[PDB]
Amino acid sequence: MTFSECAALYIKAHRSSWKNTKHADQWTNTIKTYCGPVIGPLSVQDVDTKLIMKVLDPIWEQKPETASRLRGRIESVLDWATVRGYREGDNPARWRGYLEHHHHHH
Repeated sequence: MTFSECAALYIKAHRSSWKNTKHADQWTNTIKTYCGPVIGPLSVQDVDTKLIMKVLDPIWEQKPETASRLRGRIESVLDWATVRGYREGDNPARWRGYLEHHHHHH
């Protein structure tokens, strides 16, 4: 199972909740484009924090908003994948405190 496959499975398992509308497309398209050439054909179980940070860091420069939004999508997919049994454990995109020291929030 690759990340691209598992992501699509998350989407399918929520298709009923997502119409027919292009929201499901937007999920697929964004992931296929941003995460595709990197962790797409990689196993959803072998997805590591290093791999995710490699993708997001460049994105902060151009589209910090998109990086923030994409991170949330990755969390939701990997969480689902863990429940479904495609990786187990916890998520590398969880983050115990990102943007910490500099901003974070509270």
